[PDB]
Amino acid sequence: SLTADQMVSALLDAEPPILYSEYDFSEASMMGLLTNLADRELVHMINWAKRVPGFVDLTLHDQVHLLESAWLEILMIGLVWRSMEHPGKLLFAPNLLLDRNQGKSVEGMVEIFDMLLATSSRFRMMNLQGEEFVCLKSIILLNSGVYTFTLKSLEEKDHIHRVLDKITDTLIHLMAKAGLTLQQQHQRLAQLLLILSHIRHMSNKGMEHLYSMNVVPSYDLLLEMLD
Amino acid sequence: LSLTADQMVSALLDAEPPILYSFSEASMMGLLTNLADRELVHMINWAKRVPGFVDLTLHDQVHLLESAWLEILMIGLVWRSMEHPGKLLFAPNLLLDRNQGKSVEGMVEIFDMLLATSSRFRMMNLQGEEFVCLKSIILLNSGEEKDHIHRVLDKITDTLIHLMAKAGLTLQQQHQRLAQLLLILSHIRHMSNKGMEHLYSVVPSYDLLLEMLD
Ligand SMILES: C[C@@H]1CCN(CCOc2ccc([C@@H]3c4ccc(O)cc4CC4(CC4)N3C(=O)c3ccccc3)cc2)C1
Ligand SMILES: C[C@@H]1CCN(CCOc2ccc([C@@H]3c4ccc(O)cc4CC4(CC4)N3C(=O)c3ccccc3)cc2)C1
Repeated sequence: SLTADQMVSALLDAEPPILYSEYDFSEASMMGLLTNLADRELVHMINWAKRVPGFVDLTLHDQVHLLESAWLEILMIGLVWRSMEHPGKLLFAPNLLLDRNQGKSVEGMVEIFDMLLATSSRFRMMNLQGEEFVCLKSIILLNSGVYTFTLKSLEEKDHIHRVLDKITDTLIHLMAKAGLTLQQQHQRLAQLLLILSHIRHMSNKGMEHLYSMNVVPSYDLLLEMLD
Repeated sequence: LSLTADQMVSALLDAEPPILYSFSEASMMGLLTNLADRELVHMINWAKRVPGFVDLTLHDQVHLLESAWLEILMIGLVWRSMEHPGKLLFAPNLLLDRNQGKSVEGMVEIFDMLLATSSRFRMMNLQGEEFVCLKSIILLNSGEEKDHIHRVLDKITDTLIHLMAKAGLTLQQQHQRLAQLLLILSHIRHMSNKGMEHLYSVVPSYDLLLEMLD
């Protein structure tokens, strides 16, 4: 029942803070820093999820399943957003800004590194606004695991698509409030959602890369933070 | 790119590839691998008729096909299997259900993902005009050159909106259904990645795709 501006305001206030890395740089300790960073970010990510409108209306089981499917996607689009204003670099933390040459120590790391840089350049070429970013991240949370889940499950898939419908209206309204014609509204909406296909592709490579090095957050852990 | 929305639909509808034709578990993957191998030629023939595709360089043409070939095979399978609930219609003489995929490690996980996609198509009542547009977007989005690809992608988006507006939908329903269609592409890319992993437990070579394009 939230208006478009009420949906934007709720998503902007639910935004998690930018976390930092340990202060006191070696390429040998890089992965320990990034693993520790992602671990701390996940706790704030679950707090943000529980404040995306309509997310806590679902059962905890489906809340867990949605985060199981989208947690790496959400970390990646967050990284890409933080790195948007720093070409050729990924801003994992304000005190942890890495270029492509430092991502060569691990085999297969640079392939995902270049993919993350390309998405960051894509966001840059579009002048993606923060209000559109929080909408795209909310879509990732609800859509990534809605096709891989009884009448209870049918009722909740219907609710997820209802919430996704409001986020779509919110994006359209944001593009209308900004002065875009109708053709530019539908075209930019399509442009944004098509990027989500590549973020999923990046997430699938990240998962594969992490398995070649306790990779996933467990069901009981995701449930413990959610509950 | 100068075509109208109605001319865009007609071009894609006539470019649709034909339905190819194809008992033990070991012979099952034999038939599936053989079927996909024969379908790739007709998929490339379909790609050449997607408006704006042949304006790309041959190098970029191949790269787009390398990137999208498994997604296009899957979304065409989901479209064929749409009115066969719980089953996957690989070929008219090759209709498989869930049980026939349990004998292979990691097959039922993907079989279920394809069936969930076909179930999503039924709930939305996807039309053939929308299907050929979703297939065209997969080809151009999966992989001067980037500017032209984005112009054709924006062209297919205009054609989709035109189809929904012609069907009497309000604008709210128009951009809602557009969003629902494009969010399925994320899951299709997911299935393609999971399918690639399962198949490697494959990829058409550059030279092979180039030969098929003349
Ligand atoms: C159960 C816990 C929860 C997951 N933990 C297990 C570790 O998973 C992780 C998850 C993420 C990252 C890291 C990281 C950190 C923060 C961020 O905002 C974003 C990212 C992004 C990224 C995946 C791309 N990453 C990379 O390093 C990396 C970048 C380029 C190419 C190769 C890799 C590290 C480890 C255990
Ligand atoms: C260069 C050549 C080009 C590809 N070749 C290498 C073989 O890759 C392939 C590609 C496709 C399939 C098959 C197939 C056939 C026709 C179709 O329309 C669709 C599909 C779909 C699919 C990938 C999902 N598949 C399945 O069986 C299968 C279904 C459920 C769960 C697990 C698997 C077989 C093998 C080499």
